[PDB]
Amino acid sequence: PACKYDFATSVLFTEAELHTRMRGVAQRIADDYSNCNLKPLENPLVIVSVLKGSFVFTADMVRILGDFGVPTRVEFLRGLCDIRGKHVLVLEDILDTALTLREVVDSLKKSEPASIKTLVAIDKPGGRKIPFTAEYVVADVPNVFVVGYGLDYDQSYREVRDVVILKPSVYETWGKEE
Amino acid sequence: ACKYDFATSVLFTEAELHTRMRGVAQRIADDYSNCNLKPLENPLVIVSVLKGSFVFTADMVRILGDFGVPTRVEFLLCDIRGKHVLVLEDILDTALTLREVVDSLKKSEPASIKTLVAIDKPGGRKIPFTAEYVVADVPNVFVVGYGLDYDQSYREVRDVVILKPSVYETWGKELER
Ligand SMILES: Nc1nc2c(ncn2C[C@@H](COCP(=O)(O)O)OC[C@@H](O)P(=O)(O)O)c(=O)[nH]1
Ligand SMILES: Nc1nc2c(ncn2C[C@@H](COCP(=O)(O)O)OC[C@@H](O)P(=O)(O)O)c(=O)[nH]1
Repeated sequence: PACKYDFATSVLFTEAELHTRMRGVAQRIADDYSNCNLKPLENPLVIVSVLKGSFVFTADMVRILGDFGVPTRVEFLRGLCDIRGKHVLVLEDILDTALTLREVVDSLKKSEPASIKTLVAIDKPGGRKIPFTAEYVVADVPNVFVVGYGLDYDQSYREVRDVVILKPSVYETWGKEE
Repeated sequence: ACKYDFATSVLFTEAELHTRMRGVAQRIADDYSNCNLKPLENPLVIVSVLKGSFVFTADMVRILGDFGVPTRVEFLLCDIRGKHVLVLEDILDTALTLREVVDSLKKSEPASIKTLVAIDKPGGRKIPFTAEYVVADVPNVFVVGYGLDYDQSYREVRDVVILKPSVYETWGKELER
């Protein structure tokens, strides 16, 4: 068969596949935090959106979370104010070397929250520079460079609804920054 | 009878918004047809203003993609000189925010500037300002949902709703002793 995008070698996860998984994740999150007594305004779940591309994943997840009765409050680190004593769920579009999430988590602990967990959309477990495990993972991809669903190559292809493998010909031809 | 114990009524549903956003996307595609927009090289620079516009931005760029409009996003810049700029904002009221942003972006000499808002409140203007693209209009009422908040809450509400007056009153919890 052939690929749908002329800039991609293959499609790893469609928008439908992602959303389907995100409901399963949201179900578990709804169960885990059911004993935290989460309420809008009073005690909402503080969603920390790390990296610029995570705005697509964050926008979809919080609405799916809202369907499962989980009140949220967003902060963007693309912050560390008024999180003390509250629950913090760090959201990130992708995870491999785990260097980004590690520093953020260790930085949020300084403000001393009620709890802190991480939720990623795409996890590349074979890319770790340090040991790290996200409490919630939507999907796993091998060590290949992907774009779409917020993930970019030089600020492009974020708006792609599917997580696809970027063609090698694309990011070598665009190697013109010189 | 809307399914919201914290809202009195639903002004626009998620389905209604998306339907309108496709219609806007069709016009945006037609208008920027002579701009030669391509990924990487010359994409349409989306400038998302306000914190709660991330929901509207996330959906719109994907809908813009469906209609063949390549985009890159910046959140509120440099590297916009000579490039077409579309400024997105979740809501438009007094138009004090967009007026400042648009005028500030003009200093960087872009190819063109237009504005796209999801919810326009024409009767809330403190200064005159007209957006090129408007998804929906609402009268002078305070709304939440689709990125719009009340004290950082209710952004995750899929629909644009009017909060029940009991919400602010119960949230009158002034236990600051
Ligand atoms: N598109 C894409 N990006 C990747 C991929 N692998 C790593 N990255 C970079 C990532 C680093 O974060 C992970 P980590 O190493 O910190 O764990 O940062 C994203 C920034 O480009 P953004 O646009 O600001 O979000 C990948 O396969 N695809
Ligand atoms: N929820 C809600 N907010 C409104 C409404 N009218 C104005 N605002 C504030 C807006 C100001 O922008 C318009 P303007 O006066 O600049 O034209 O800014 C929003 C940031 O507070 P956010 O939470 O980061 O999105 C409304 O009906 N509902």
